[PDB]
Amino acid sequence: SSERIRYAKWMLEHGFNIIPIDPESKKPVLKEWQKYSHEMPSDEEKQRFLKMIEEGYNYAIPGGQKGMVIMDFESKEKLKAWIGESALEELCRKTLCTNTVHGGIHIYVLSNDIPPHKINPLFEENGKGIIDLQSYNSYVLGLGSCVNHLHCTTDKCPWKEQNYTTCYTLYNELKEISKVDLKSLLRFLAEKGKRLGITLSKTAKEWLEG
Ligand SMILES: [Zn+2]
Ligand SMILES: [Zn+2]
Repeated sequence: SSERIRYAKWMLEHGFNIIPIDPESKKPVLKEWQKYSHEMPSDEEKQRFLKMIEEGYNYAIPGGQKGMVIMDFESKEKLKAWIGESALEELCRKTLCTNTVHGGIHIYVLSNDIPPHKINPLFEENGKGIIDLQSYNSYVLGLGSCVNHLHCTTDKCPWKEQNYTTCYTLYNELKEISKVDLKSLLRFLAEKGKRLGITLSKTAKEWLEG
């Protein structure tokens, strides 16, 4: 059927919980969705969730689950200039990467050492955050979810008030979320970005240096 339901089922198939997003509130259908970073909803809730998604609801994937976190970059073209085409392609060759509805890129990874607390933004350029690590108490919309930008009136949306719809799509091809050495990755990004005005945030460098 739809890509939205296919990918939602694919995440569940791999042991990751998902939660429907209410069409109106644009927030998870359950207020206490954070519990899904540590336990499953059970057969009942699951079927109910899948029905909402099949009927058209978008869905989200809570971070932190089984050591899975999502590096949420605001701009894909910026990352390409940042680490280079070769580095980006290799990274997305080894793990799942997706295009966001605003031109960003989500890189899903598994890590044995997840920050015990929020250290966002990870990096900044010209005094502003350009990437956030989505871990516990956060989520990202999943593949197939679509957003109509007509109601977006902030400068965070490039498509401000446009009668235009975009969706979360695969960067290249569907691939398993694989393990990465998070701290080693961040050091690579730090080294590559210094010559482009991209630097780690105070809290990020803190954790990175222990
Ligand atoms: Zn928007
Ligand atoms: Zn698999």
